[PDB]
Amino acid sequence: DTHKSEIAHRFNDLGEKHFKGLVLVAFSQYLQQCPFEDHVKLVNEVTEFAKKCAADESAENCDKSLHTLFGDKLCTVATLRATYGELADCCEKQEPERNECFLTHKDDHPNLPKLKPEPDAQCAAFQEDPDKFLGKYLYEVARRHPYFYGPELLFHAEEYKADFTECCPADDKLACLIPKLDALKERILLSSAKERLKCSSFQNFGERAVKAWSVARLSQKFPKADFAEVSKIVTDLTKVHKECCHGDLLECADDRADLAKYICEHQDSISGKLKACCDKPLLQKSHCIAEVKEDDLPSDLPALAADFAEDKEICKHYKDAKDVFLGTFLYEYSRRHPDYSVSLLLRIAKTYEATLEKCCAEADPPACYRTVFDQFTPLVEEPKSLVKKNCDLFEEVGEYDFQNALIVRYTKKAPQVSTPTLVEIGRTLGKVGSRCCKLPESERLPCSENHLALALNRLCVLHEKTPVSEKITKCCTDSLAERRPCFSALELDEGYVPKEFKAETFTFHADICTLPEDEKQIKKQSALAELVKHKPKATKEQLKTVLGNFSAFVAKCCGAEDKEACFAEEGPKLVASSQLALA
Ligand SMILES: [Cu+2]
Ligand SMILES: [Cu+2]
Ligand SMILES: [Cu+2]
Ligand SMILES: [Cu+2]
Ligand SMILES: [Cu+2]
Ligand SMILES: [Cu+2]
Ligand code: NA
Ligand code: NA
Repeated sequence: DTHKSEIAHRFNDLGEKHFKGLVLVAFSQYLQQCPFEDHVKLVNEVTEFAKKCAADESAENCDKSLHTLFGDKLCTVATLRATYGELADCCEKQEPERNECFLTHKDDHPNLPKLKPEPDAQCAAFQEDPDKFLGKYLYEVARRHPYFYGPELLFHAEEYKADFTECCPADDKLACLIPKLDALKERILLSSAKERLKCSSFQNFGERAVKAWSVARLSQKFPKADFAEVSKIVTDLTKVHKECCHGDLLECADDRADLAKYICEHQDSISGKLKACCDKPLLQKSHCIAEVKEDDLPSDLPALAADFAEDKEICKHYKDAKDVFLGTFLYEYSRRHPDYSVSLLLRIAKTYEATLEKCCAEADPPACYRTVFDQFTPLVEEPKSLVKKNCDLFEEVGEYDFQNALIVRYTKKAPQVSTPTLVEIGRTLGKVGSRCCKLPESERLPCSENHLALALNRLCVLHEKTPVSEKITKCCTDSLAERRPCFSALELDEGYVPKEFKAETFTFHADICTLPEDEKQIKKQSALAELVKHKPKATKEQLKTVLGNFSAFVAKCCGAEDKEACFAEEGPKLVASSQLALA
């Protein structure tokens, strides 16, 4: 009665509310186009089956694996071949082939309506049926983010509830909601980006990469913990993210809860910053641990030169246990460098490995590997200069212009990429500056590079969907640690052919005057990308000037009596003269 029914076990432990939540998320992520009602009935059916099994675990089919049961359920969906031309071919297969097929078919750019707040109608729908309202939130977010961290989404759904709980009762109801919903959306976009990076590391580089990344990060966050505790947490967390990215949202949640329990049981040994996190409820606790502030450096951190540089038997220790020795190094170097980005630590660790590989084949390895730490100095200075440079730009020109700079920089790197994707990436990269440049200067490098990694991964995911550029492919697939430097190193692609001019691309009309500011920016930034594509060798200062002229023209005509006549008269001349400005 314990080995028998996995679905009963999961139902019992997780409980009905979370069980149904996670199954809704999983179904919304696998079948992103189906209507809400379809998914709700699937969820209810599955829950019913779980409760029957919980009664009699020896009943028929209660023995079957979670994947088999979820996959079967997905395969009983109305109009599958019509809605999803491919996922039905997946339904011909058994597990685990079927699940791999499903995962293959997930869509990272489903191209759905933007989630626009409607305070009146939303509060109404929230009041008449809260469960249906929060379920809809889960569904809408889950399908817009098919790799979103399942329990994390349940946590955000609870924050969404709290927003509507405090705001709907009175007043504008929109001046209460809109800023809170805007903050929630930014947290959603961030959270998705982090989880997608973890899943992408699994997909593209494997579990050893995910472990290394986790070792680095957790060592930084918990420098007091010893290598055994870090290793344990990393093994557990890796398994957690493996199951979540693999689709096992139930295993995902259950192992995530166990890990939080363990961490809070050993918080004294792990970190002083976990106190607050451990006093909170389940979901909130996991959240808090995931985002916990880094603990203060221990006063008894060991000197590393003696064991990792000066020791004469390093080649023996390395040849004996490559993985273990390298892991120890990474733990030790990371815990004492919260001022480094995770990817920087991974590069340093690769350099350490490469130095040992080289030195241990030569006559006198000792004298060779004695200056290993000194090989880290260039790797450190490069990103520090970049961050310093870009923050100097950000603080001079502000987000918009900084974004414009990045949109130019990346369009020259990859002019074959679609204007929407370039705009999206450029704007995300620009937001990095707003997030990181204001922080204490010690935190600017880690903040900047870690968020850059998220944005570049987003670009790499879109590029997997729609491959256009071999340079992007190489940078996206060669080395996870080297991705940001690889991208930074790209110059203008001179094999590119300037896109043939099309006046309507740069032609504006009065409609733009009604848009909110950000959608107006996006229109202008799209034009900018198109300018670069047409004139790849134009300097960023030329493009900045031309875009200024375009911006001024838009502002004038939007303020005009006959806005449309203003556009009709002015636009064509600006369009013609721009070409000449961009030679
Ligand atoms: Cu049993
Ligand atoms: Cu149990
Ligand atoms: Cu599995
Ligand atoms: Cu969170
Ligand atoms: Cu030794
Ligand atoms: Cu017009
Ligand atoms: Na790997
Ligand atoms: Na276009």
